[PDB]
Amino acid sequence: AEAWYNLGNAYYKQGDYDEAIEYYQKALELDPRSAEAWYNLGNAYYKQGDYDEAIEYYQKALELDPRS
Amino acid sequence: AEAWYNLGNAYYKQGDYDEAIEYYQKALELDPRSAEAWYNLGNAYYKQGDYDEAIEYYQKALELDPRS
Amino acid sequence: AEAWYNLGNAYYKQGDYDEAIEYYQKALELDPRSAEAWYNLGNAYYKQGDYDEAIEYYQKALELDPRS
Amino acid sequence: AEAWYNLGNAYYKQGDYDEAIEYYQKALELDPRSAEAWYNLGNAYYKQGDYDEAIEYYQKALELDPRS
Repeated sequence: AEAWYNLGNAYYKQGDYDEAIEYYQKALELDPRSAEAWYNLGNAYYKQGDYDEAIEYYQKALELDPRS
Repeated sequence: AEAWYNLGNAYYKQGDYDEAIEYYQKALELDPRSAEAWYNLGNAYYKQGDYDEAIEYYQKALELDPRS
Repeated sequence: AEAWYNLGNAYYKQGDYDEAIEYYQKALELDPRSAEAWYNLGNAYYKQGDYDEAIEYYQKALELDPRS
Repeated sequence: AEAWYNLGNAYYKQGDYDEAIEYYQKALELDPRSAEAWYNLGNAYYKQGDYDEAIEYYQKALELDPRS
């Protein structure tokens, strides 16, 4: 999971939001309780302008970890 | 705080101003010195037409950070 | 390979990312199938802000070992 | 030298990194060309978080034996 997520982050940093999504989803298939991966997934969709998906994934993330 | 605020922003982008308010208030319960969260709170009330609350929260925000 | 990689890691811990790269590349010249060394190589470039190289090396690492 | 080093290793296995250092240094006083003892010395300092000493001793070890 962590390495897929970091790959996801590297693509996110380059503005490759679809790639970032594909790798965050792969990190999530391996660790479905990664709040970090759901959150960054939400961020990725937020950047594509899909705010309804960002809501969905931000809420899954906040439910795993409400601290932030 | 940051994740609640971004959830707030995602709802704001969809015109869900009451949800945005509820999540910005939750970001503020965790970080009461977030100028960004007070400001966006003010924006949310401004969009609902409650200009007196927008004044209130914009002033709290400008008092934390007068730069903008 | 392992000792070069650990030297690489010691430099990485100090924020000496160019040294870390040079030693991880030397660990890789000796063991080209070290997923750990490719990954930390990717991390090192990620920290320098070269996200396109991080992508490159993270992908080589995930291809040797997709578990993480 | 070998017995001091193994004593060092036994302490290392228990997380007694200062003892491990003291015994590896004693193995080195007797055999200054023990790459194994310099390396494990570096490991011991790495575990204490002294990465600059780990660098120092890992480099002495790799200079006696660059294979690993």
